[PDB]
Amino acid sequence: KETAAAKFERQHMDSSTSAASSSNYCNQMMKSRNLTKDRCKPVNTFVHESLADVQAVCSQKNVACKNGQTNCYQSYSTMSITDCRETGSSKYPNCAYKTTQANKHIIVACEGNPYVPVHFDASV
Repeated sequence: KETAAAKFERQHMDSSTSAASSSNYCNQMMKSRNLTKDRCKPVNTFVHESLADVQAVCSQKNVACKNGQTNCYQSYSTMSITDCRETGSSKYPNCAYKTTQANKHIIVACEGNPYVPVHFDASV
């Protein structure tokens, strides 16, 4: 199995690099993280901050989740993130992505005991 928390780390945490290393980044990462195993996941965001920093967002600004739930939190500071988005040549099993770096606030849904990030909601 894999807990919601471990799953979030797998799909969204990349503390090794401070930014989107290169145009090749998303292609390597989406595959490496097993995000292109059952289909090409259309979009995915990686956060280049420490695990502790991202978990701390659960005690930050409480905001509404896109699905209407109220367990979402927005970071007070901007964080380094990389957006991975499908290219047109993208054809399963040959998934292709466009790597895009930016500094934005992240919004994550948190749950459990301890209270940790379980889902990436949005970035603003």
